[PDB]
Amino acid sequence: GSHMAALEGYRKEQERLGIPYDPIHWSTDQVLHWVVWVMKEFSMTDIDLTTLNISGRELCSLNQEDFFQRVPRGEILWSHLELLRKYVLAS
Repeated sequence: GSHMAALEGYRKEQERLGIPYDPIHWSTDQVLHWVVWVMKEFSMTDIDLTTLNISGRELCSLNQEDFFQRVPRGEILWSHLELLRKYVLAS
């Protein structure tokens, strides 16, 4: 996507905290800083946090399916996530 709304939202939250743009380098907290913050912008709220309580290498290494079983309603998350790792030239 080319939507800066979600991007500037979380990226303004990332550079201020050191949070990596690319999902694989996230630490367990930042993995869910993303899930909490980004569940906020689209008023998701009830997406499985405790099921994604892993590090970035775990998050980025699982296919959409492994996520969609843990939590199927997080399509919008991944969408912004593509845009994250795309729109930094990968951190």
